[PDB]
Amino acid sequence: PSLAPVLKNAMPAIVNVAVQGYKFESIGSGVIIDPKNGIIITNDHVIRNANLITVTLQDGRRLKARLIGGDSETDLAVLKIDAKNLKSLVIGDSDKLEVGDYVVAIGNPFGQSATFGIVSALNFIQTDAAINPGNAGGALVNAKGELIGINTAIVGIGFAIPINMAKDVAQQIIKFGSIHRGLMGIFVQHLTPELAQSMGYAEDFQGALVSQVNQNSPAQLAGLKSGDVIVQINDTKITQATQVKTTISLLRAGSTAKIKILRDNKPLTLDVEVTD
Amino acid sequence: PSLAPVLKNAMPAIVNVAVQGYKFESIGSGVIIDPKNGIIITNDHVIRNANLITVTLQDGRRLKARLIGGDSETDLAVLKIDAKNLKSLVIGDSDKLEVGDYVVAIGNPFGQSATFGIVSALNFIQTDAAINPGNAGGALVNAKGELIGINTAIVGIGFAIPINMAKDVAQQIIKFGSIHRGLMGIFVQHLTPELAQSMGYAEDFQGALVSQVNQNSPAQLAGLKSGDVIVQINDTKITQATQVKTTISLLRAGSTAKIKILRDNKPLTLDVEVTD
Amino acid sequence: PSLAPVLKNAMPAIVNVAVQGYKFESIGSGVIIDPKNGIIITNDHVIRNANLITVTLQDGRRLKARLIGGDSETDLAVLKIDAKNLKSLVIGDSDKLEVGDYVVAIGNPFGQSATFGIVSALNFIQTDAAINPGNAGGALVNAKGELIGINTAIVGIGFAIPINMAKDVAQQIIKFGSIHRGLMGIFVQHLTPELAQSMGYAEDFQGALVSQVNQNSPAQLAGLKSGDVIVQINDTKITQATQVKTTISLLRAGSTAKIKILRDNKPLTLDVEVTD
Repeated sequence: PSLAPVLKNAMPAIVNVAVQGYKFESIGSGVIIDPKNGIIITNDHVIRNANLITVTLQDGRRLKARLIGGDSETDLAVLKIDAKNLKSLVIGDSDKLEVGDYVVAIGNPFGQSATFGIVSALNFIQTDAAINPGNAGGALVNAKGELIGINTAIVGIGFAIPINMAKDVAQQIIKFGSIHRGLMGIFVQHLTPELAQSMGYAEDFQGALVSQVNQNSPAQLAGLKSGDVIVQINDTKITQATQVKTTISLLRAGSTAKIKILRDNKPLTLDVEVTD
Repeated sequence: PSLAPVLKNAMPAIVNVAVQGYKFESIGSGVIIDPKNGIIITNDHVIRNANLITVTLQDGRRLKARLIGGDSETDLAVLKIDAKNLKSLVIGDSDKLEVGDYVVAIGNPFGQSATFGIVSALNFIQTDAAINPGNAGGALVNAKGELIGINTAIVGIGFAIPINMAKDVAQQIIKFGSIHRGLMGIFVQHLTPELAQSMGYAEDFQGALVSQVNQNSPAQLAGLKSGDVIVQINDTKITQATQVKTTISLLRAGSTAKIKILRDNKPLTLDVEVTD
Repeated sequence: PSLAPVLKNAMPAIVNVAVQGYKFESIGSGVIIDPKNGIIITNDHVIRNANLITVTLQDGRRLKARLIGGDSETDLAVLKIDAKNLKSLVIGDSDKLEVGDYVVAIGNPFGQSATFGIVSALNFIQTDAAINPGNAGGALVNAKGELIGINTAIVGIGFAIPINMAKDVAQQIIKFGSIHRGLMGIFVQHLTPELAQSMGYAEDFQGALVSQVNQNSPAQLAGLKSGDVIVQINDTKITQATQVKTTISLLRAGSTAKIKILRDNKPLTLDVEVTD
């Protein structure tokens, strides 16, 4: 057997990414996620100080890109392409992923490049498939050609970000133009006036909107649902998203934190367990 | 396909090993061999100058260990655990091993870590599976999850000790509290007074007991069986096990060596061919 | 499964190659191509400044070798052995090769050594199978044990020369005692007097014989067939094979080049597109 059949299918979605800033020359790969919107994902540090981000496809179509946004902590960034006809790959679930699963790291450093290995450990994915500068921000796929992760930069040891997590950050960037991680597996956003009155609240109302609560995280289990609004963490008032990361990070691990929330006009309070 | 099914089964037997001496901090992995006795094997240099050897299991049970003994030349050491409920892995035969066989190097450097490759050459096993400090003394297993070797430290090139050989040294350590390799594939031991009269000899009788003769080695083929007793190698008398390695090492390769033995009360003499 | 069955079959054809010159000591591997003629191939730089090239087989038969010739650009060289009984391997087609295909790099650095990986990219073959000094000039084989390439020296990244190309250069060396690469995928040779009158031409006739035109190359598509004879490239006369590489290299990429040829007594002219 071989992987050629299934890599043939993965290939088209993998792009090359050249960056020029200040003169600067950066090169990495990227994966097309939504061809009907022209959306691709690559590493965050590749497009750092980016002045000219140029994407080259498989068919050689050189195109210019628009950084919708990027995330530091996962080293991920999202770009938009204003083009059509694009093809993507079949994408899988990183939840089904187990150590021992075979794995291939693809990229496009020039004008392909695939390395084989397995998953070594399992919030990134460790692998003995050889990742490179040329193929960071590229596609890590399973033995079925399903996209299970995005390559990053760091030995004999590679790391990728599980595509579930990857897609979660891209969406926040797509829907909000940004991404802000608060406490214990939740994502928060600035509760703008227009967002406030989109949720039945007053224009003058302030807080940190919870844009997503990851399942079985301490906050989900502390009872915090998405669409809630934090106004106070302990004896400190909250009025923007960045304050959550700030307030939380200034409290020792495993501490009881009383956080006032506001779910559908009713104020609550949630006792929560701080995680490092 | 994948290896997850079979690595799931291997995992429980793999331990983490933390060592403190003189302040010193050493970390490696190890494999549980006999759960009904609490016996684990790891690398010898990990527990060097060991003052505190602490073992952490899969279920997180941190336990203290007792160095039964260790071997330098194979870089192997044996530890005892005074605990119950333990599970081991399925263990194979290193004789069935051939170059080309797939292979996975597992360890437990933190709190898993598995790398894939094949057997490169075949008295250790060379492999392109990536071994590390974190995963030396850990389990090398075949494509069937059978334990075929123990990882060691040294590139793109790893080495393991064939589990047959590994089990042979552990047993000597278990049965005798030590291990001494004499000439051409044989293992010798101090013929203590209590051992002498356990074999029908006199209390006052002296020699180097042969505790094991490996099959098809020059000494087996020179006719030397286990349970024999060397009293003289050439014109030099023998009275303890260490003298065999000493006497033999001082003779050029492929030399004729006349060794008086004593098998069941009858003295013999064996013409033997020195191997480097 | 495993690869042992199929590596067993490959092994015999793989040789060790030790070189002594000026004191010099070089070591690499090589593959037996034609056992009925005693022909082996290895890397070119291994037998550089070679004064004593000694080959050792699998059965340990140490034999002396005769450098028929070698090629720099592909880093390949051909040696002859004046011996019998030899066995070779099953050899494949590098055209069927695709990225994702599994792959094993074998050699004989001592007295075997095989590493596993896939084809990474595709005029050499890139692979994440680990090549070494010890195993350069050795056999890269597919998952079927078919010889698909010859290992070379250069990271996490190996390179081999597709066996089709490899066999093409060896034959030129075998048939002509040399190899000279002209323009855009063609091979040229000195049109010696004896060769001239072997092709119906006069003894006094001069030019650069085309000893092979690779399919779908610019020159094939420019209409140039093997067995033709170049006498002029542009306004410059041609009288030996080395002049083609010389003339061509002194013209910018993608230029129109008018080359007088002489196919079966009739002069032509061929408009050709220069490739870098």
